[PDB]
Amino acid sequence: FKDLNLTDAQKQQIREIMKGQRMRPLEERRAMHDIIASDTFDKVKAEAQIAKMEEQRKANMLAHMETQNKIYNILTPEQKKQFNANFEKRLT
Ligand SMILES: [Cl-]
Ligand SMILES: [Cl-]
Ligand SMILES: [Zn+2]
Ligand SMILES: [Zn+2]
Ligand SMILES: [Zn+2]
Ligand SMILES: [Zn+2]
Repeated sequence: FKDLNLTDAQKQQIREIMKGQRMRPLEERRAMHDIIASDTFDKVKAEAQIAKMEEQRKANMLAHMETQNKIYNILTPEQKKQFNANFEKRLT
């Protein structure tokens, strides 16, 4: 919870970080839908969908971690302590 006292130069540095981180769900939700609404459950078809979802997850996590890392490294040492304490309290 950005209680980090962000500097105005930090506020805009972050805004520029998000537009870049330092980039096939609909394709994914669609395939999920077709698995759920089928008369039967086909395990091998589901496993192929789960594998396809790992691709997208990989891209999304990489982008999310690199972004959060870029933000961490614009912080002052006191602000990094608060970032780190906040991290302990969030789940995502
Ligand atoms: Cl859908
Ligand atoms: Cl942690
Ligand atoms: Zn649908
Ligand atoms: Zn039927
Ligand atoms: Zn931790
Ligand atoms: Zn996160």
